[PDB]
Amino acid sequence: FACKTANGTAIPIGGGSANVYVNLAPVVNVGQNLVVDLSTQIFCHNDYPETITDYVTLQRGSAYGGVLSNFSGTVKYSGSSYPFPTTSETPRVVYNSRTDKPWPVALYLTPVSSAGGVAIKAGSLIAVLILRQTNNYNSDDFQFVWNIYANNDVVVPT
Ligand SMILES: O=C(O)c1ccc(C(=O)Nc2ccc(O[C@H]3O[C@H](CO)[C@@H](O)[C@H](O)[C@@H]3O)c(Cl)c2)cc1
Repeated sequence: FACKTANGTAIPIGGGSANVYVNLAPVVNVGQNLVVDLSTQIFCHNDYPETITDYVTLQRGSAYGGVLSNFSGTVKYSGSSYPFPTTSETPRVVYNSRTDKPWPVALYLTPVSSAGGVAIKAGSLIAVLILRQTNNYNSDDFQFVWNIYANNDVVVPT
């Protein structure tokens, strides 16, 4: 089991870290959601699907910077939504193919009442998402740590 990103980096068997750079909507209004879709950013596969079934969760999602100070919201993982920043580990998604498969995570972030002007700065860390991979074969339990950065400013109009 290993993963790759839309920025051309990887995390191998056994886990590790990577940076992810996301283009964000430049304007998000109060009462609306900024969508941060990681399924177009992070892709993984199973290295021995003939025998082994891989299981993958979002173990943890944390907010930083302007997201932490100016937004609330949720994370959608494989069709179900949960609070973000996270308060539990999600259910597992099965990876059962050598073919790349997106990691089905998206953040839905809404600006808090006090937000205005530039609410997320270009280049800033917005989130850390921890993917936890196990299987039905051995005792492997690996963390793939995704540091999510904004590629651009996000403004919340007054
Ligand atoms: O035809 C043959 O002779 C043959 C075929 C296959 C193998 C084999 O044993 N292959 C093999 C490949 C990868 C393996 O582990 C990694 O990938 C799995 C599946 O994603 C992960 O769950 C796991 O955490 C880890 O990342 C493991 Cl334990 C085993 C040996 C011999």
